[PDB]
Amino acid sequence: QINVSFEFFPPRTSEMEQTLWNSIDRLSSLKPKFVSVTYGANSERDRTHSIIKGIKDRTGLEAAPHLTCIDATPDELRTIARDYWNNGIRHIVALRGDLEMYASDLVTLLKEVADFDISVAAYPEVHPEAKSAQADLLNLKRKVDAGVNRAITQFFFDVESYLRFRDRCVSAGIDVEIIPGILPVSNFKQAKKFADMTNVRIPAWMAQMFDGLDDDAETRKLVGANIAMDMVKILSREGVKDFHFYTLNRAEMSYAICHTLGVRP
Amino acid sequence: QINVSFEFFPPRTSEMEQTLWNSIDRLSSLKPKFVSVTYGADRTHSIIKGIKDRTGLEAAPHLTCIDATPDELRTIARDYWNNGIRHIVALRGDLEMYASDLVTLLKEVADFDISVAAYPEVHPEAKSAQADLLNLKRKVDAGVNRAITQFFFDVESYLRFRDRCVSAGIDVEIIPGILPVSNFKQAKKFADMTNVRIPAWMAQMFDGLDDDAETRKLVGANIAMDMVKILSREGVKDFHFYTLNRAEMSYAICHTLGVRP
Amino acid sequence: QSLAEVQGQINVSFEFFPPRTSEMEQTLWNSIDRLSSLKPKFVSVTYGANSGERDRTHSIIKGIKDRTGLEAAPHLTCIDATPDELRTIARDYWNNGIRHIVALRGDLPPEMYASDLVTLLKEVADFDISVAAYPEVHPEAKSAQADLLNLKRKVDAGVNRAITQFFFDVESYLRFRDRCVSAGIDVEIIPGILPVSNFKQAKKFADMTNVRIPAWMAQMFDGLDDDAETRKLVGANIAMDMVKILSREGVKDFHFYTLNRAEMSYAICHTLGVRP
Amino acid sequence: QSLAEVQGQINVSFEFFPPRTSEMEQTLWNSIDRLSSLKPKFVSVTYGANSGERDRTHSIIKGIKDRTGLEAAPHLTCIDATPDELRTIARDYWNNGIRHIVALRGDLPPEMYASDLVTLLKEVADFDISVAAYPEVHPEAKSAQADLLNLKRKVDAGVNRAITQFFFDVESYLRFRDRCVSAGIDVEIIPGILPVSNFKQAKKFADMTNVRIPAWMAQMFDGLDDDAETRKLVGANIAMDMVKILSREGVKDFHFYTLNRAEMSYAICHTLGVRP
Ligand SMILES: Cc1cc2nc3c(=O)[nH]c(=O)nc-3n(C[C@H](O)[C@H](O)[C@H](O)COP(=O)(O)OP(=O)(O)OC[C@H]3O[C@@H](n4cnc5c(N)ncnc54)[C@H](O)[C@@H]3O)c2cc1C
Ligand SMILES: Cc1cc2nc3c(=O)[nH]c(=O)nc-3n(C[C@H](O)[C@H](O)[C@H](O)COP(=O)(O)OP(=O)(O)OC[C@H]3O[C@@H](n4cnc5c(N)ncnc54)[C@H](O)[C@@H]3O)c2cc1C
Ligand SMILES: Cc1cc2nc3c(=O)[nH]c(=O)nc-3n(C[C@H](O)[C@H](O)[C@H](O)COP(=O)(O)OP(=O)(O)OC[C@H]3O[C@@H](n4cnc5c(N)ncnc54)[C@H](O)[C@@H]3O)c2cc1C
Ligand SMILES: Cc1cc2nc3c(=O)[nH]c(=O)nc-3n(C[C@H](O)[C@H](O)[C@H](O)COP(=O)(O)OP(=O)(O)OC[C@H]3O[C@@H](n4cnc5c(N)ncnc54)[C@H](O)[C@@H]3O)c2cc1C
Repeated sequence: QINVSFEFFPPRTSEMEQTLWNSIDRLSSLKPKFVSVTYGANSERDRTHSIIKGIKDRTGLEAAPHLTCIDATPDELRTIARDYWNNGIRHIVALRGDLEMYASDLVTLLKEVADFDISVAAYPEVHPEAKSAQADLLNLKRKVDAGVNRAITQFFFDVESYLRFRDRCVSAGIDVEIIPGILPVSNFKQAKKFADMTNVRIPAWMAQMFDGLDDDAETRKLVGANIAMDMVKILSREGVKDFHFYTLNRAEMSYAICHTLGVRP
Repeated sequence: QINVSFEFFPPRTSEMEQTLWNSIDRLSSLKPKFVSVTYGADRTHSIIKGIKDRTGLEAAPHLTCIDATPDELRTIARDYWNNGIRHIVALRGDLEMYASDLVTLLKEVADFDISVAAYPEVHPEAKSAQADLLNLKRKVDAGVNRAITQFFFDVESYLRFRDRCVSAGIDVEIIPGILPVSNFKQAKKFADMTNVRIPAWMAQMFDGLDDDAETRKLVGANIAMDMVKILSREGVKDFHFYTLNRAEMSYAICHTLGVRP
Repeated sequence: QSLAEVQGQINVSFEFFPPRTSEMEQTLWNSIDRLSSLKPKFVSVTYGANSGERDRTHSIIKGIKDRTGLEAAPHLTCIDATPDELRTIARDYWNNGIRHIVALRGDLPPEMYASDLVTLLKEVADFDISVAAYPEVHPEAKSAQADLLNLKRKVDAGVNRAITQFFFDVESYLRFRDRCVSAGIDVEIIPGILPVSNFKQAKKFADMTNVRIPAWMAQMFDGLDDDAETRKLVGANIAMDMVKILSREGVKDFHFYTLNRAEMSYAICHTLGVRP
Repeated sequence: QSLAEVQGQINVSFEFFPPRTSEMEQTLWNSIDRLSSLKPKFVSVTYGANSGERDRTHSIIKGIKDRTGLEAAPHLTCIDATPDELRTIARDYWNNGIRHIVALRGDLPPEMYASDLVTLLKEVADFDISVAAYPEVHPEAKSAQADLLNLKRKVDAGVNRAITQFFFDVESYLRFRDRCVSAGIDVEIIPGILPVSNFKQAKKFADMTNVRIPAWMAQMFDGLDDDAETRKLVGANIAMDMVKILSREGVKDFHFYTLNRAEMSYAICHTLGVRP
């Protein structure tokens, strides 16, 4: 069967707060294996923790908060970890965060606290600060060996980048699943900003496909949905049985994509 | 590089009237090779002129052989030709004379640009696939510029037909008629009348979306965009869109084909 | 691997044009001697329609037959001659040993189409005949089916082979070859290969013939206007890749648009296993 | 498509050798000016071990720094010098602005292995260091694991990058790159590319370095001993294909064994999107 998960971010306005819960209600009927909530230091753990508790309380779904260790002391982290665990949060997305402690150190500290289910980040197009592609792979390996359950990739628009990366992970002896993070695109300007700051390559055919649509939201949605549906179709054919969606707190595109994958209520 | 045409139908309500004209405005900016208006086998003629005088686009009215005598047809044919209307979609008509007779008649009145219908999946009345094909050839041999197919969802069937056609000596392009589906129930119905097949994968694709208009449109746009993409790679450079008076889906599909303002 | 094993099973033909200067004349004969060592099935010499320089074409042909003993085929157009002239010209060729003709209509400056020329020629004698094909549709055709149907009409009049217009998108050719079968055309569809060293010139030919130039190719030649060497290396790479792919798809015949130059075509043939 | 979009994300480096004649000297500086316009991350100059011509190497280096302002890396071998000489030579480089060194052992005419040189150099200063790698195993290695383990030892001493021996079988490289990860080697494995125009010479280098030459390649150059032009076109095609494939597999860095010639490397870079 096909497994799916949805990623959300803490809303900063009443309007976005409403949008978020509407999307959670909608997407939850698809019985995702789990949902996660991002962390933004300048946009705090309490906002993240709050949403996580809300999801669990109203939907009963497994909710994984994203926890970063940059700027947090090991002692604080242990306290944080113990509190989430004692309150039913058994899945955590262990991250370093943007610059003392790397994600691998967080994974170790978390496993010392409890048998958490753990998800970590992987980069098909290499982390921007990595010493090299080879190093980035060895580091994911070390991170995995610390005790993780799965790796979720940064978004990508070149499906081949993902496939070659998966083969390299397998050759590297990394046994856990390399779940592709899918970014359905409706706002191309925003996606370009994301890709630029993450070293993700936006192929020419794609940039051309969105050319001239700056003020046409409806066409962007249709074009973006088509691109996303095609990508997951190719991934499925290539054996991918798990997908993680970067919903940006919006449900329509992801819901529709899951539908074409057979993931339905 | 790709030529596109948009088909509309006479609005039956005030709401649909507004919708049509807005779509006409929207779609016109794509400079289609021509637009056409269906004729229920009265208001068709007015819309054509309305379109012509409003956008300057070549508007081709549809004309049938239902409830019309050769004398009346020639009359209409003449009335149209003298009105700057030199392109006509010749059809027998939804139930005497066949479409082939209409074209010979029309050509007899003047050098008319003519579009006729083709049926990749065999016209319902036809005895056999071969008989219907031979019939198309005869209709074309009568003086047609291009054939426009009934909508379809199995690209394979369309392609084999296109192959059979040239093999049968038909010297015109078999332009695929594209039906962007946002309402599956309605399309399911259309297919029942037109004898068009709804592949299993398509039925499974829309299953459970009866009350999800939003997801239906995305799924539909995806199916149609994928279709024209496969078609374009097969050499097809002409598309006729059954817009049902709506602009957004066709507009978006055209965009992916490179047809933009 | 495949291109290596295919060595020895490929036929080739080279196309030349009547030189207009002493410089080009010397270049042409040098290319002829060099390419002759490859033992092409035949070579052909163009004739510009509406040029009135038909004397130059027949001249080069005789010269090639004299100097190399290879079968030389002149390109004959009909848009600029009458059926009687044509028959007269046809008779003269036959009696002089020129038994293979590339029957063409020629660009409009009509009364005759290539198919008429094919019929006319067959009435005169049992010529070996080659005709033009357009994977991307002849620019004047009303439709792709019409153009394709025209090719069948032409072939039915007595044609031994079709030689396509040059193309840069290999799929366009492969699809056309398949559509030719669907149309009942029974002759081999020989791809015409245009090795590119001068992109500006190829670009003009392309836009003049309705031939598409993919973006990746235009990208490859970008910034090379004043770099002839890099152009030749880039072009040879593109040409060699195209024939390798076509060869793997079954093509066993290639017609080269040499533009009177030998090096590029010579090297491409080499990679195809066509050597002295 | 892919090779087209990758344009602008590829780093390149060029390797030269001290000219032995006035002719080669002029050729070298011409190639340097031409290749300099491509803005390579760095260029390097070899030094024949046991040659005693180290003066020529440092000379060319200074000349390149003076004339182009590009980072120039000398190749330093240890099999023919003592630790003191080496440190002395190392100090002189550092004080003259030569902060990048290709640390090599050199062929046996021992007391030192490349890893010792890497340690020695790091004690003198914080040099940027490149070392040799062998996708097809160094000829003296007892086993592939030993050789691979040696590379790790070398890398652990303070290396910024590894540059492989040239190869013609792309899979050999891709597999090696993967085995390097399995061995815990954390530096990028930059493929060294040897464009071939002179096959007889490449053949000698190959058999001299344990590098394999596939049959299809040997087939491609068969019969071209006295045809330099076809050789260059055939070789450019092979080189361009190899980098296209490597580029699609993630390689973003290439080191070219130019043999002091610029045209082939220049054109290959062009197809990689590396332009002036
Ligand atoms: C699915 C996903 C979700 C994310 N969610 C968030 C979020 O909610 N909030 C947020 O702030 N950021 C988030 N990020 C972004 C992430 O925090 C940045 O990419 C960050 O720079 C690195 O985090 P990491 O967990 O990958 O760190 P690491 O795995 O530690 O990697 C970072 C770098 O250090 C190197 N490295 C790793 N381990 C070692 C080691 N032991 N020794 C030396 N070098 C090492 C790596 O090769 C790499 O270049 C997410 C990324 C993904 C792909
Ligand atoms: C692009 C397009 C637009 C259309 N627009 C309209 C519209 O505006 N209004 C409307 O009423 N309908 C419209 N139709 C539908 C059409 O009118 C019906 O399908 C109708 O059944 C008549 O078909 P026809 O025009 O194909 O005529 P024909 O080609 O005359 O008829 C088809 C049937 O008759 C048989 N046949 C044809 N010629 C002969 C012959 N000489 N002898 C014996 N058998 C023969 C064929 O095999 C076939 O079964 C359209 C169809 C298409 C594809
Ligand atoms: C291998 C090759 C070699 C060539 N060599 C030369 C040369 O030496 N000299 C020169 O001047 N040109 C040459 N040409 C170019 C060529 O002459 C032009 O492309 C010309 O415009 C058409 O020539 P054709 O022989 O294809 O004629 P046809 O096959 O007669 O012409 C094709 C055009 O007329 C249409 N057509 C055919 N029959 C009919 C009909 N009965 N009614 C209406 N339309 C019809 C076709 O579909 C098409 O658009 C060559 C082309 C090729 C591919
Ligand atoms: C990019 C590149 C540039 C080059 N430039 C030059 C140049 O300018 N001048 C020149 O003379 N040569 C040059 N060479 C050739 C090179 O010097 C030879 O291949 C040499 O024989 C080994 O050098 P190395 O630096 O790999 O040494 P190492 O890595 O020390 O040597 C490799 C050999 O010794 C074995 N070995 C290593 N450590 C031990 C140990 N402790 N005990 C036993 N065996 C061990 C290895 O497995 C292997 O067989 C170059 C090679 C490359 C790939």
